[PDB]
Amino acid sequence: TYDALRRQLIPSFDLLYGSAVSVVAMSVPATARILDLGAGTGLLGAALRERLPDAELLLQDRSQAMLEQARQRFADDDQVAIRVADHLDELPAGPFDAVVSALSIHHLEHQDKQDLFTRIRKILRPGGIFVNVEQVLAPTSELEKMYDRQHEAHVLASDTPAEEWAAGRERMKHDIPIDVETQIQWLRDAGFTTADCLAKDWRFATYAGWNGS
Amino acid sequence: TYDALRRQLIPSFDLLYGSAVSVVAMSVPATARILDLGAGTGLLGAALRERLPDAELLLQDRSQAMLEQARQRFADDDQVAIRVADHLDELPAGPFDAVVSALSIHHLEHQDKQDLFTRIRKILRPGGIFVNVEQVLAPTSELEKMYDRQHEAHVLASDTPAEEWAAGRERMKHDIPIDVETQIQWLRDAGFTTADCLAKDWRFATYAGWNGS
Ligand SMILES: Nc1ncnc2c1ncn2[C@@H]1O[C@H](CSCC[C@H](N)C(=O)O)[C@@H](O)[C@H]1O
Ligand SMILES: Nc1ncnc2c1ncn2[C@@H]1O[C@H](CSCC[C@H](N)C(=O)O)[C@@H](O)[C@H]1O
Repeated sequence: TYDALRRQLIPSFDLLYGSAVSVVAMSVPATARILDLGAGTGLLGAALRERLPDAELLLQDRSQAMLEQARQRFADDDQVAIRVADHLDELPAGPFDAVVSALSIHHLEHQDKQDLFTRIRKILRPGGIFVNVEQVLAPTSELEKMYDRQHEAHVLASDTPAEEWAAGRERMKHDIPIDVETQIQWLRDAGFTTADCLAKDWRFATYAGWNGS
Repeated sequence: TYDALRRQLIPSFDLLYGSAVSVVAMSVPATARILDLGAGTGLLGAALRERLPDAELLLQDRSQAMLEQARQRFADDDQVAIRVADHLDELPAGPFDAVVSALSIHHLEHQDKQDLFTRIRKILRPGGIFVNVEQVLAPTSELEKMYDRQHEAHVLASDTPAEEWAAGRERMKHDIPIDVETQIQWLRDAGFTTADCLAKDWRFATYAGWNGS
């Protein structure tokens, strides 16, 4: 039921999640070591495992309640660990072929977003990839209003239980998002050699950066 | 026939054309004057008319055989004119509230792309909007290969008659695409106050610029 509600709250869910799965599957070996930052119930891990049965996934998140949902989903998988940690805590050593994230880093202050991309590159092997599926701000307040009408169109066409869209609205007034080109530039500053926006549906986008390639 | 085959050849058709319709509908009045550049059989114009029944449409294209198809689709539509004209020819005076384009400007050399953006802004009213649904090149040759596997992934999942993808591959030898951020910078250079990439699916992207807003 949780899986259906995310599809309802996020436009072009398949396109954007899928694009994170595909860019990782064309960047990394079948036996890659992957870190999922703020994995929550571990949906992005799920999509990755569906593509890459032989990959070793570390799921990390500050919320023990969210990771117990992840643990449930991955009950009978041997190649899946869990790590209780804040994004601002020392990252695991790795190294990792891939670090992936969905809808988490927009909860950090801008400066801590720049400090995280630099620390993520340190635990990435050469040729490794960083993939973010992210809530982005429009570049002007006029466009932000258009972004909002488009997100709200998708939610209502999806027949979202109102109680759940009202909650959605409230979680969103603590968010600290930014335009997708500011974030992508920060990848370049942190030293990723190549950074690109792969797919986008107004307020949501999949971007990636590569360490060497 | 034709309409189904475009859905087959073009990932995220509904998202990409749809985002062109929706950014125009939130940018211009119901009675806006719209120019469709390289309108072809005039599928973008159709989408726009479905959304804006009181808008005045001018469909322009160098190919008279394409515009014959457009004339057929708009047989019974009184607010629809046609203009046979090259992108390099003097644009109609207008003014227009919107100038829209789908899968045409990528056929120009890069400097004639920059020159067209500049001439297009001159025929737009203040606060008018330029929208391009476009074939874009990745920023690296390695990513270009990935964009190509994603476009080829959709075509085969869409059960495309091979004879038609064959043709597709050849027409693509005369294409002069460039990455989406270069093009969007050129809107800013040509004097649009705001430019943004709305939606994207690897090799296809919807972007826009605003003349004053
Ligand atoms: N500073 C921080 N450090 C670690 N995790 C954080 C965090 N701020 C938020 N989170 C976690 O980030 C998650 C964002 S919700 C999205 C979760 C999941 N990846 C999905 O896409 O469906 C939550 O589980 C939340 O607990
Ligand atoms: N230099 C040019 N001037 C005008 N139209 C051009 C052009 N180069 C290509 N075109 C036109 O651009 C079209 C490319 S196909 C895209 C057709 C239509 N816009 C759609 O959404 O499907 C063809 O109709 C072709 O004649």
